[PDB]
Amino acid sequence: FLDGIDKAQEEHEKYHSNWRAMASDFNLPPVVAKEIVASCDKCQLKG
Amino acid sequence: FLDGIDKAQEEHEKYHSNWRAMASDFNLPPVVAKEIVASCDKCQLKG
Ligand SMILES: [Zn+2]
Ligand SMILES: [Zn+2]
Repeated sequence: FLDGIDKAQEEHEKYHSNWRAMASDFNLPPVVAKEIVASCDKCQLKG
Repeated sequence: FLDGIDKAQEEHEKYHSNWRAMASDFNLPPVVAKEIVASCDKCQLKG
């Protein structure tokens, strides 16, 4: 959980990619990829 | 991931408990419990 996300988290910061891209990059269920978006205030609160 | 969350998700709807309570209820890392909060618009956008 925290191990894969730590790597995927860096990819998110580099491009703010959507949870779908992160999910496919690490092949993790939407929950793990979507949780990273929830930690990103920029991608979470979008307006 | 989806199996435990499906059960934990119902507990969230019943009391909108914080991710800490859900994490302790199912002993899952903050990511899984915090992701459920992110799906709950009521607990996510709080003001
Ligand atoms: Zn972002
Ligand atoms: Zn809630």
